Amino acid sequence: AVKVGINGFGRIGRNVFRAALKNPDIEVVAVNDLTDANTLAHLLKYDSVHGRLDAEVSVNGNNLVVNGKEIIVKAERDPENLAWGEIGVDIVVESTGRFTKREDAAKHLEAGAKKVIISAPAKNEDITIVMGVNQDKYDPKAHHVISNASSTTNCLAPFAKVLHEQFGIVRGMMTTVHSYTNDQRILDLPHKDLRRARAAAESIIPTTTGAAKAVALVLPELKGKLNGMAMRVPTPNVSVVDLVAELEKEVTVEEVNAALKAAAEGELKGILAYSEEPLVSRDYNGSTVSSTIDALSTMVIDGKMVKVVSWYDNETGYSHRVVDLAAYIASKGL
Amino acid sequence: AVKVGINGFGRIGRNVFRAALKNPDIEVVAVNDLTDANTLAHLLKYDSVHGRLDAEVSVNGNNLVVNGKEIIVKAERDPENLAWGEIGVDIVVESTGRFTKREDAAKHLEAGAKKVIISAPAKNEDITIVMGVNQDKYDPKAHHVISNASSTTNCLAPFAKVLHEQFGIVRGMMTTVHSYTNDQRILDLPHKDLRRARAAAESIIPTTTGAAKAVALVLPELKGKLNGMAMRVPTPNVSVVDLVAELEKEVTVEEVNAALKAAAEGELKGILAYSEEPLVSRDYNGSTVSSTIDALSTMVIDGKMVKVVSWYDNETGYSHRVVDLAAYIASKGL
Amino acid sequence: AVKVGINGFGRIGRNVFRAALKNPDIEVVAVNDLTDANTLAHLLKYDSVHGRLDAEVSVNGNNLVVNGKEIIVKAERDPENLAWGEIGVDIVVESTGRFTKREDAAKHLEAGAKKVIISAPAKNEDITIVMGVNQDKYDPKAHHVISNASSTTNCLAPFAKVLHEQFGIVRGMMTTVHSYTNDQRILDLPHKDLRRARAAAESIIPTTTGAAKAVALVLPELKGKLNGMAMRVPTPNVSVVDLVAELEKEVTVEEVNAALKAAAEGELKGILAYSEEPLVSRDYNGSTVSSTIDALSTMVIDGKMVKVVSWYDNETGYSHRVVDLAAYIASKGL
Amino acid sequence: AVKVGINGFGRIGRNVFRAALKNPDIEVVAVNDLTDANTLAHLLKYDSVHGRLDAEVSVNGNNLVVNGKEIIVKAERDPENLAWGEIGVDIVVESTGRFTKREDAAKHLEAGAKKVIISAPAKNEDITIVMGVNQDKYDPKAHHVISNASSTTNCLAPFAKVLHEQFGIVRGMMTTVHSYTNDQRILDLPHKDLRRARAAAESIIPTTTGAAKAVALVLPELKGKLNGMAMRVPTPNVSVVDLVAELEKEVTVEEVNAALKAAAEGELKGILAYSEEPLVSRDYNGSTVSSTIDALSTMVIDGKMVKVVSWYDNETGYSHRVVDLAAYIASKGL
Ligand SMILES: NC(=O)c1ccc[n+]([C@@H]2O[C@H](COP(=O)([O-])OP(=O)(O)OC[C@H]3O[C@@H](n4cnc5c(N)ncnc54)[C@H](O)[C@@H]3O)[C@@H](O)[C@H]2O)c1
Ligand SMILES: NC(=O)c1ccc[n+]([C@@H]2O[C@H](COP(=O)([O-])OP(=O)(O)OC[C@H]3O[C@@H](n4cnc5c(N)ncnc54)[C@H](O)[C@@H]3O)[C@@H](O)[C@H]2O)c1
Ligand SMILES: NC(=O)c1ccc[n+]([C@@H]2O[C@H](COP(=O)([O-])OP(=O)(O)OC[C@H]3O[C@@H](n4cnc5c(N)ncnc54)[C@H](O)[C@@H]3O)[C@@H](O)[C@H]2O)c1
Ligand SMILES: NC(=O)c1ccc[n+]([C@@H]2O[C@H](COP(=O)([O-])OP(=O)(O)OC[C@H]3O[C@@H](n4cnc5c(N)ncnc54)[C@H](O)[C@@H]3O)[C@@H](O)[C@H]2O)c1
Ligand SMILES: O=C[C@H](O)COP(=O)(O)O
Ligand SMILES: O=C[C@H](O)COP(=O)(O)O
Ligand SMILES: O=C[C@H](O)COP(=O)(O)O
Ligand SMILES: O=C[C@H](O)COP(=O)(O)O
Repeated sequence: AVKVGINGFGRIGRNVFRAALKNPDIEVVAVNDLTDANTLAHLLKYDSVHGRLDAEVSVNGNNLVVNGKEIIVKAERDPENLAWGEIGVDIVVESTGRFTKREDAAKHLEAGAKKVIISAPAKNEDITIVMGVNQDKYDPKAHHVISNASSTTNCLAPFAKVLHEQFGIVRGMMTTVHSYTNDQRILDLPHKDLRRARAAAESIIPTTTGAAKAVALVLPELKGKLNGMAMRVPTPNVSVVDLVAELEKEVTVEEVNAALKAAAEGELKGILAYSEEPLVSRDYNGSTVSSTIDALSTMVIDGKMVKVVSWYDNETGYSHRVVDLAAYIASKGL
Repeated sequence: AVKVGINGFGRIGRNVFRAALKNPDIEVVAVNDLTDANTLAHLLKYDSVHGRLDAEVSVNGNNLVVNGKEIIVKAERDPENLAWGEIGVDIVVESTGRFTKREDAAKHLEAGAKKVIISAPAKNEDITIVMGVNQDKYDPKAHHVISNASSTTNCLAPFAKVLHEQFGIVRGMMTTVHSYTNDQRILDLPHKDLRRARAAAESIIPTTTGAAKAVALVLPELKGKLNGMAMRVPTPNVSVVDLVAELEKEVTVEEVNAALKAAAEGELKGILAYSEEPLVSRDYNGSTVSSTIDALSTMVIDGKMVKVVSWYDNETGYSHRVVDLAAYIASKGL
Repeated sequence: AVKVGINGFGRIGRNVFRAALKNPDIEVVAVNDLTDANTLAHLLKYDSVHGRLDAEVSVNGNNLVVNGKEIIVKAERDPENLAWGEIGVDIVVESTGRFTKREDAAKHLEAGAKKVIISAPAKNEDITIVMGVNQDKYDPKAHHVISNASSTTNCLAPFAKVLHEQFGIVRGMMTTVHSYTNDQRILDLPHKDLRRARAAAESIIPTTTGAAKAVALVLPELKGKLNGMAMRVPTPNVSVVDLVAELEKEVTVEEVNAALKAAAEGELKGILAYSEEPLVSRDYNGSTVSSTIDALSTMVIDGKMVKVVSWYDNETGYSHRVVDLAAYIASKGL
Repeated sequence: AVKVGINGFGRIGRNVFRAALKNPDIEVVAVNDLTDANTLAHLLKYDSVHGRLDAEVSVNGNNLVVNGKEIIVKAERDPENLAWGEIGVDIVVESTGRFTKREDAAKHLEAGAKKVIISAPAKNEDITIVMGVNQDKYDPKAHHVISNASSTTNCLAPFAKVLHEQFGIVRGMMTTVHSYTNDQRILDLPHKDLRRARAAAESIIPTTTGAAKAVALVLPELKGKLNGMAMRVPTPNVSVVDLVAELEKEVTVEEVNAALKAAAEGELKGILAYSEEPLVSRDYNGSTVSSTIDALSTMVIDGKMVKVVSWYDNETGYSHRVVDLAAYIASKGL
């Protein structure tokens, strides 16, 4: 249906491309990075985390060919020169990691695009959306630069929503044991965050995160009630959220898990999932949901303080949410 | 001073041996395992985690020779046949992982020993001690099978003590992101804990832990107020405790860190430490304290809910505590 | 058709089971290990290396149920008590790693089985076979305890055959950079091999191997012509053979590769593969062939010394070969 | 005595700095990178691979202070603007990895330095040197931009020299199982080498290397006699050379080892080492020699083909060699 362009064909860029292959409402016609079609084709075909792509992938001189279709490969460091209007691109997925500020992301619009989905927390965005939580707050007439938040926020918000609406959250704190990402370093290198400067595959690395705070963007009633941190560990993908919260209503572990399960099988199906299996991170690689409750970990003290643990494939779940968001925005009119 | 024997010359066994080398009050004269002196000597000399031992290590036919001294090497699967009385051993460090029940640990006494320190949570022990917290509760006349608890409990209790005495803990929950240990598995193998059965170096592995509950053993006032879980990750050593707690007194981050720092430089010096540095797990390898507060991570909401993060070398800190406990018990009379 | 039993439902056992699902000629009716069906079913369903099993898995009573097919679960430590005959099991895959000596493997025959396939180099076996190299040497009348060799030998032998028959091998030496296995240790523990005693995921670990010499078992002409070693590294699966050999005929890189490619698409199709893609180990996880030539790495000096590098998923390839051998044996008559 | 400047205060830069602390003949007075002193001081103080620096470290103004000695911190991306002459820097260690071509390295000379040591294989350098092999070929009058080669070449060359002079090398091929480096990628990213583009800590990664051919630069007699490759694996530091060579003289394993041991305790003392211990990579972290023979791995066939395996801490050994070379050059007159 709607033509989409991907700026930054990396971990999210290529995983969003995979998800798009399954969505009839969106079609990727062009991708932009800092290399040649031959390199991008090779990366799209062989993935160290998700295995070989199940699709026809080859190179057509200067472009990529996936399942017969031809994808235009651009190599423009400056977004202002992407010329999206010339190839009919209406929605651009901004996933380079360098244009999270609206002043920069808006360049895609100047280039002919109509909507821009920043694949991460943004600065001065028209609106931040978490699919399954507040997409209804989207305004096709006033929202042009949209943020799909972080995958961590996408994992916490859905179950934070359930807990609050059913029991009411007084306050809480979270920690996400998160797989390392390309924002880190291989061997002790300069980084604004002296924690992230350290060898990623060698340590448990505490680092900041605004995921708990960002929840308020999508769930206003929780403004100022949540905070958190992250701990980057030596795994290449899949992360887990650990929330400890004080509730208003007196509850038991059974009632908490029951409510989470009902929501996973109800209105949040596909967004929130519920698992009573004693699994580990490798088990969620490839998971497409935004959040899967590890029911066995649910814990309660004095019937007021609760611990909820939820899994998430930070690359896959979020990538599918980006696609869902692209399709939703499209169904509202461009 | 007092002659000590080590049953199970593994990670804790050999690290306790290192610590003992620095303690004038204790002397290791014999070690028992399931192999030959040649293998134990090689393991004591080259350590994948802590580097080459700085000491003279060789083999004397059937025994080990460390810095001129000769250590008797035993290979008795059954503790009942250790004959500690024949070699003057008064205190035995039970660190095989197979004799945590008093009925089994007591065998060391039957063999001629006077005291037994189980290097882990135990069953029916005469008393569980956390150095710096409740060693005063030790009774030389009635306590013969002692548990030094877990390293996780040894990391949480000291700062749990401070928080409670200064602000009062209503209730709290913890999660320890812990390095993998030999209790896990290399590649998906049977294990009572289906979580721990999974490849240790490949996933983030949630697992049970009684560390939060065990705190009550050493801090009675906290009985039933704390619970927790663990998440085993792909690091070979060093772990971190993440405690979220509701306090009685209204506080600020500054006051919380101030109290922790004062205690680290005061009565808990050597047991509890305080760090304002943005470090990572590799930075604590070799740390001898039981708990080091990561001050930068301290967080507070509504002045009542607090998050305290503390580091610990699960092998080194605990091993030194085992030695401290051996010396303390000795100073009370055998 | 032929009923098969698996003794040692571990890394190779389970992989064999999955491979068997593809061959309608062999039916796995029972498996034996040292745990309960609940545990074996859980391990079979979720694999840290190969992902989630694409089949229904449940536990019925004290047996496993895969896609509705019931599989008997035994938990007998002593092979003499397996009673294979009682359930019509004619072929047993011995993959415990504990019964490689014929006197032990032969216990399965005493228990009623007609043929035993030892999933590893053996001692006093009636014959060692490498599919695609010497299966024709199997003699149904005299061979009852068969060895399928090691995964390393299954990788080397096929292309070693091609090099010798096509160019003649004077002598050669190989090194296999191999993923760690359950024979190693998590954190420095006793082991007959002081090298494998060390933390598997923390070092490059040089270790010995008879894979180079075992090739002579299946290629008698190469007796005394090859030798080698292994280097275990921090990866959970997939390994690679690196052979340096002196050839008789003077050749060029193109010639050597042309021959290997010819054999891969010809006589060794399904056993030996040929790739001109610049891939890495993760790309071969799940590979069902015994050996894939990494053509880009082919090297020649003075037209006499050549280097050939070949990939192999040590768990999957060998396990599929095990099933091929079982079917082969059955077709020869039991 | 001689004032030295380090350009690129990374893995090699910092290791060089630490090595320099041991040599009173060279004084590092300034370092340059792309960040601030606060960041460089933090990196120098806490190392994920080599531990905590055993020295006082602080930041005075905008400079570093190590054990009271002040070190100028520069942050100039363009070497022409380093003004080395202005601060009396005569020798510059070029370790950014960006200036291996002489036209770039020569910018340090334009800036006032008298000699430049490129910490890697170079292009159009006046001469490439491997301490203990060809330092005598350095000519103070004509050599201003010098290359210290690669760490792999520094490991191979020394024992290759011994084998050729003692037995004569017909031809050989090597493979270095090498730890990952900052030249690789965390998670599948663009890279000129499609192999190094892949997740460094997740695979065994075959890659090319000129180390085998570069040995000819320092051992002209071996021109056209050697070639090889590298295999990057999931370890943060320490690598190992695996050489398979055809010799002229017929020898035995004992002979080959006897010669290597003789050279290690003789002419190559401090450069080449000899070990008969069954060690693993972690045991060599911190090793200051360029090459340590793993004698237990020595292999011989037909008394003509030999396999020699040698260990090397790729960061430390080379960095110490860099300091040796700087002192050597200085002693030749500037
Ligand atoms: N990886 C995750 O777990 C995750 C999850 C959710 C959101 N995110 C967010 O998504 C964004 C991308 O993250 P990632 O992990 O995919 O990073 P990445 O480094 O894997 O991919 C970024 C890609 O953009 C390219 N690039 C850089 N500058 C460019 C430019 N000027 N023009 C065109 N291409 C350019 C790079 O070459 C690379 O291919 C970030 O903002 C990040 O915070 C990451
Ligand atoms: N590793 C840690 O982080 C840590 C920290 C604190 C406490 N602990 C506890 O300490 C104990 C030991 O743990 P570890 O990590 O040292 O384990 P380990 O496996 O490294 O060491 C155990 C040693 O005991 C030996 N052994 C087994 N059975 C024996 C027997 N019957 N007789 C004599 N020797 C025998 C083994 O050969 C081995 O050398 C456990 O109870 C554990 O829970 C572990
Ligand atoms: N892993 C590889 O890459 C590989 C490849 C080819 C061959 N092999 C060989 O196959 C064998 C098994 O290797 P693995 O990696 O699958 O090992 P593993 O440790 O993963 O599996 C062995 C299984 O046998 C069970 N077991 C042990 N003793 C038993 C007994 N007495 N009775 C019944 N069950 C018992 C264990 O519980 C376990 O599940 C070895 O001989 C090995 O050398 C391994
Ligand atoms: N790491 C090893 O094992 C090893 C061994 C021997 C030689 N080398 C070689 O040494 C060089 C550096 O390797 P490394 O592993 O230390 O790399 P690194 O990436 O760890 O360090 C390079 C440093 O240079 C800085 N830098 C980059 N561009 C700069 C510029 N224009 N001006 C000033 N500073 C800049 C970076 O910020 C970084 O701190 C390379 O040529 C490499 O091949 C590496
Ligand atoms: O998954 C959580 C965030 O989206 C991670 O962002 P990062 O690219 O900074 O790792
Ligand atoms: O450090 C915490 C516990 O002591 C770990 O015990 P474990 O041997 O079961 O890993
Ligand atoms: O692939 C090589 C062998 O099959 C490894 O056997 P192992 O179980 O002894 O490691
Ligand atoms: O040790 C080998 C080389 O020094 C590696 O250089 P690199 O930085 O290109 O990985």
